[PDB]
Amino acid sequence: SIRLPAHLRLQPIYWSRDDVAQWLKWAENEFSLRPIDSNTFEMNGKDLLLLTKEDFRYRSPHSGDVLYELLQHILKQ
Amino acid sequence: SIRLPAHLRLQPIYWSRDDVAQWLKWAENEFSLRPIDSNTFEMNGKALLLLTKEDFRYRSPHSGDRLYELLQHILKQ
Amino acid sequence: SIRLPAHLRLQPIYWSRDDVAQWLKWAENEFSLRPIDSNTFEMNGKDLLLLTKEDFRYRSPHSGDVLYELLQHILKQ
Amino acid sequence: SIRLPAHLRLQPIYWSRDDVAQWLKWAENEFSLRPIDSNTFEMNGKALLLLTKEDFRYRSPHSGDRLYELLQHILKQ
Amino acid sequence: SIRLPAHLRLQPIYWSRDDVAQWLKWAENEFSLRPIDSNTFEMNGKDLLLLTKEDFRYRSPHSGDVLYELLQHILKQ
Amino acid sequence: SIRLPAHLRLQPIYWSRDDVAQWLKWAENEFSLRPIDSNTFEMNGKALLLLTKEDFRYRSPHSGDRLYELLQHILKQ
Repeated sequence: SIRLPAHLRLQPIYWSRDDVAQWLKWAENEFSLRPIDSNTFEMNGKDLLLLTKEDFRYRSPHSGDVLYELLQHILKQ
Repeated sequence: SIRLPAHLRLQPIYWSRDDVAQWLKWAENEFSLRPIDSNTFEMNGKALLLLTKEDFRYRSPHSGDRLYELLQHILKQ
Repeated sequence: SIRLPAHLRLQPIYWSRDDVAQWLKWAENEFSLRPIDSNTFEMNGKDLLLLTKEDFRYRSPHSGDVLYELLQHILKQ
Repeated sequence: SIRLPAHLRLQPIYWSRDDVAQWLKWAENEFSLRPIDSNTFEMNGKALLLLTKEDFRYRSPHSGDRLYELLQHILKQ
Repeated sequence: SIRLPAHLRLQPIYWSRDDVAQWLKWAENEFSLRPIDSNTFEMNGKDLLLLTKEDFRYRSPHSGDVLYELLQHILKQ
Repeated sequence: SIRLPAHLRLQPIYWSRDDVAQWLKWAENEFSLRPIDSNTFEMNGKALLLLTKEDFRYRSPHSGDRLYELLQHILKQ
């Protein structure tokens, strides 16, 4: 399963700068990722959807790709 | 007849970050893979399932493919 | 029919690197395949069993799938 | 009712690599298929019998499927 | 109880380096042992039959004795 | 006779690696044995039955002898 927090139930396109932060915070706990500096993902959803797997790795060499695939799944659903 | 260590013999989604690491050390010896940083995949099982062959290979150029393949086997079994 | 050479007469899980290489050279003769470079399967039976048909084709675009089907056949035995 | 050239009437298991290419040529003519390169089936009959429909289809997208069933007919016969 | 692959059912004394490598894989599987590295036993049956339980212990701290007791039963049987 | 957990109702020869581990815990509660590290017996029942009193004692100087005797009794039941 996946189960996303209440607030993030909406399509990624409408996510606010803060939503994206809650999504990172959530993701960290859910998949037991190493904490990343949220100061690296300052942006809403629209632009986030414009990042390549490579941009994610840049902002987080440890969980970047997991975060990318995660996002890809949330959409594909 | 590929058999996982008994303590890991359950769906990867229930695997903890510790199980993943142990999954790794075991795979190295079980399949004679070029050594890798015991903690190269700091994440739990659910996250592991999100990665792609490409993702595995980036984290481990020499053993990533095989690792991906073992996980795919474990699941498709 | 298809009977393996004497010392390969046991589960591929027990096959060593030298056994795999021996398996290829025997396959070539038994099935009249074009020589395969014994530098493409630098692995043992357990590793051998994680490879997909596509992975076999990757090593050998011409005989790859034959070998893969040979393995499944021997496996079903 | 069809009937193979006298030279190929023995069971596929006993077909040489040369017999396999000859079989493709016979089939290409007898069934009006598009050209079939011998270098697509460099193997003897033992190997041929291991190939699945997809495998034929992979070697010949246009004629693969039909080559497969033609082989099947010879076998059941 | 203890059923060896037909191929390794000859007198241990006759086992080759490869036979021993095979026996180690069979044993790990048959007895749910932790992975055993074959480089710790780069020898044939003639040398294997000379080692003491303490030598197995050394070459393999976690399953050396099981392998020793196993070898004994194979001889007595 | 005694109160063996459900999973250990069968003959030790059929015990799985997990059964062994559970057996050790059961034994330590029943005979107030000093907590032993499961990492000491990574093997299944068939392997357990191949161990001698010295082998048991080797893995557990403190409770080895008692575990061996206890198994002989369960075995004799």
